[PDB]
Amino acid sequence: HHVGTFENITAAPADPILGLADLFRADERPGKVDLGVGVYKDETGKTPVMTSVKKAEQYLLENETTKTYLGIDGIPEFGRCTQELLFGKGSALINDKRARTAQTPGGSGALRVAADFLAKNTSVKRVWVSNPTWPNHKAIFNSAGLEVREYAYYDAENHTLDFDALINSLNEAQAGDVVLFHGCCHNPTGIDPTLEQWQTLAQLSVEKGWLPLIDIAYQGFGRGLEEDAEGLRAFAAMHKELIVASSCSKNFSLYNERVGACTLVAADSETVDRAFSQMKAAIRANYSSPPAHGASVVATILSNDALRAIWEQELTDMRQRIQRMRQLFVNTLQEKGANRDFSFIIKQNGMFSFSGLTKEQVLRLREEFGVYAVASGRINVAGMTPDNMAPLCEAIVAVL
Amino acid sequence: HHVGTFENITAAPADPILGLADLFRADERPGKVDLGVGVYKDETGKTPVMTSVKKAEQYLLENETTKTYLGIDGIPEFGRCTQELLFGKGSALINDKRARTAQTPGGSGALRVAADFLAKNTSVKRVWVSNPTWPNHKAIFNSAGLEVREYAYYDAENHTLDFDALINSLNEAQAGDVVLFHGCCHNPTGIDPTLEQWQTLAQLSVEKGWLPLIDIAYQGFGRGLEEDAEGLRAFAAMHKELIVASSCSKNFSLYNERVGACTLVAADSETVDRAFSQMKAAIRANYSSPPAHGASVVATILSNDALRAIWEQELTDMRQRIQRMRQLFVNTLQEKGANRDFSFIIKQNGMFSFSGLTKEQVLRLREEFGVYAVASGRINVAGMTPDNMAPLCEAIVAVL
Repeated sequence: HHVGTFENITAAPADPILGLADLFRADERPGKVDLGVGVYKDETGKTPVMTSVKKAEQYLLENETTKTYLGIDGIPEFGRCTQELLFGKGSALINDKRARTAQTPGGSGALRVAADFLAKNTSVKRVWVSNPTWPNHKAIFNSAGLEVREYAYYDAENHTLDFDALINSLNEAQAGDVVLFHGCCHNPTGIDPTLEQWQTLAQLSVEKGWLPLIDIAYQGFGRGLEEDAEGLRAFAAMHKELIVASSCSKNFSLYNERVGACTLVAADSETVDRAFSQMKAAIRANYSSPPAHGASVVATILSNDALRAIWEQELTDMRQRIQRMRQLFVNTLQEKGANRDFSFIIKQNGMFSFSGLTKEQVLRLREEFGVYAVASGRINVAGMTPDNMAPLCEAIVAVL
Repeated sequence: HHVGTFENITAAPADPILGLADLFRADERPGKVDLGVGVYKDETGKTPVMTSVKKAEQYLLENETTKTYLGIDGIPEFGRCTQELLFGKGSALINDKRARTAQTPGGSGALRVAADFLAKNTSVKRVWVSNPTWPNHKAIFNSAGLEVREYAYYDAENHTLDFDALINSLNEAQAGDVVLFHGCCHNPTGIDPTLEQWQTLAQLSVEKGWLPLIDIAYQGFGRGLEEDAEGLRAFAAMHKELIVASSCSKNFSLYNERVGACTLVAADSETVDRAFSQMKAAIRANYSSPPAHGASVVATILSNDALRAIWEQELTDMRQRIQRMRQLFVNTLQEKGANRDFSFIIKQNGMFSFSGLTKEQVLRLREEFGVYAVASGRINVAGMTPDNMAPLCEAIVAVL
């Protein structure tokens, strides 16, 4: 009698991330090198569960007596640790009780909740992100009906943060707009503002009146836990309102447990309470309450001196391994006759950098050498090991 | 100057549940009875972790070697088990590859993913739900810009399903609409269509051409795992298209791990694959990928003969305790002089029923007797025990 509701739906475009992965799997050649992954890998090319996380999970197995619903905002202790880690022990923001935190399904969940909150309860209509940025920013903000505009950030030819370009392009951003910044380890460029630059940005936001949103997914992967929050804290010291979307997917290697938070900051407790009540409403209309396991693991670790120390040591090992691969990469290319300077790799932090390779070189690297990078030329330095570095570099030299 | 973006936010109205819970916890009377809870409770008033679940969690602790991201649609084995559980092994839908399943953060997440998917990819503008229905249904669909309309369902004076009024009120639903049915254990009335009524409803849906969405959160809490899916399957045999939002929160006592799924069904494999590609985009724009822990617990239990037998016996005990409390409630009311027919309670399924008490009687019950129900008069028979039944029923008889 009646035609289907699904019949006229059009096929989505193929996901290039998934496409590249499928390709890699089908490739049977033994010396493959995967610089296209979006996760940390160790020196054996695995992504193990942290020791601190295994121990916390064992503790939970032994001690949990119920799985009953967490409240909309999740585990309160996770909320408190999050705010301490973000703003620092004895922060005036915390003291003044100006921050509210909801545990969310990852930083992605945090970004979506922020978007829905903003769309339904404020006059925000536009969100500014850096060119380039994390691939899923646009879709998340558009899904809530928010326009996404790009500001100047990376100078690709020169491998630098073009600060003057950044400042100038943001002059177009009005009070009523949101401006998104990566807390540290900018994804995918690996280049962050200096402190002084963060301070200039914080000052500008106060002057122009726009609302800062700090997406911080790599705390501890740049210079260290406290240093990586310095930028966020520059904004907190100046702007009376903030949104922070934090993730533990990477700094705890808890990717698949979906562990993060959305933190609201306002001028005072009463004001943040009103705002945060509406954030709770956006969550309720989404996934209702967040998943316990991952966030409980994090709370367990941070609340326990011994476990926290073990976690900090592993994280430090991970930050340092990435820096070691950056250094080794640059030295090995030079040793292998690269007709070009790659020292910008040393000036960058986190897993990702733009290699500067053309899409044709990327293609040739995969087809001829089984060396896999993203078509943008993005590379994940954690995909490098002391054992794969030499062939990797020989391949790159051969395509220049 | 630049005023606060949040400065002027109007607060969300308080969740009356939270106020009532505070009252309960502050109530020092030794005789208080809590019938307002939203989860299963055993005879001791606890919501324990199932044994099958603890065993699976030990297996995961001992055998998991990574936390890297799941794919957008979750664990494939969790998808397969879900489909077999819903449609039954050797189902023509499965054989024919007409179904695609995304693991989601709870049944709530699945409902939200379904709403986003529909709003962005189809002509659906309107969703029909029972009066009454699960309280969060309206918020979720509204958040995607879908209008929510109510169809006739419960006859509160007589404690029945007014099937004739249901049918008639659905004459208003149009070919392009969605109509949502509770799979079993209607929440909060506990009254489900009979199989014959289900078959009639499926026929009607083909005749009118609206899209059935089946919300199934209590499979196994009614008469049994297979019997509880009868309604859904009657729909599956008739209507070429379907959406199913399923949950493991209650039947695995996994509430806070957020384990559920959204399943799409279409006329053929090509069409569902196409639709499902768009559902994935909806997830990507939300929380990106689902949490592993709870779903992996479920997949581990259902994949292992021994674990499965342990879980089914645990669920059976739960189902049967709920039935005993319903029977004891009815008989104890008679004993204490109700003299009003409460037999409807025996004809209902799951832990919830409308007691039929007025808001005045509810108030009196709490204030005078420490018996707590929700304002709607919803009660949870799992808040009942052989030990609190007598005073509970005497309290009720006294306010009649």
